[PDB]
Amino acid sequence: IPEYVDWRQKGAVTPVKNQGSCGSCWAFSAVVTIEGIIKIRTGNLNQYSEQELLDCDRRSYGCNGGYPWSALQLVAQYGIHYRNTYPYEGVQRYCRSREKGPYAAKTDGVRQVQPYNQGALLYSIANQPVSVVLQAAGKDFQLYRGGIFVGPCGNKVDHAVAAVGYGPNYILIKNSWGTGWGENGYIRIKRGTGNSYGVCGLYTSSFYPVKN
Ligand SMILES: *CC(=O)[C@H](CCCCN)NS(=O)(=O)c1ccc(C)cc1
Repeated sequence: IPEYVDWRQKGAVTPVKNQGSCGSCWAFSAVVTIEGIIKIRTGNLNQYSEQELLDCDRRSYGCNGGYPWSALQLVAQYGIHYRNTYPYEGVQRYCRSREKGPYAAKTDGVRQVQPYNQGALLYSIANQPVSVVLQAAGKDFQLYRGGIFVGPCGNKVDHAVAAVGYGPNYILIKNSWGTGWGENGYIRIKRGTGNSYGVCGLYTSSFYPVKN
């Protein structure tokens, strides 16, 4: 369980993206999750469509609300297309999955990490990236243009992102905003403080598919 875990230089995460004026934190977080695992075994890095997840997942409320843990489940159940055969537009619409044709990616299950346990988060993040939530409605996290976020912030979780590494002290997160935020679309939050919930409630509820 290395002292350092970066999947970027591991060839697991692709360039950064933006959800835009679409409240669709959840579908993006997912595509990265599934994505990671998909490349971890096969040795093939891919960019899947979040747009599809939006238009297809009726359980989620597309362009403004969702469950990073429906998306995944969805995929495993059905599947998910490339981000070319289903590029992101930013507006929820009619499911094209079927109309689009044969799927391209399809997992083999979804599991959740025991909330409120850093030790647990890491491990999984060590075996493969994960979808995690937190407080973004933040007025500080909103302004982050590079650094180690300690706060201030709260325990009112409401935005989903992704963890793509950690250090002895900083946890790495991929944001669904442009590369005109944090440190090039990236933000480092601090771990090991005692805060069980985890600063910004980053330890509330996390997840991930399964792959054979
Ligand atoms: C996570 C997400 O999509 C939310 C909106 C949820 C709304 C539920 N009522 N917004 S966001 O945090 O991604 C966001 C998007 C655009 C901007 C300018 C700020 C934040």
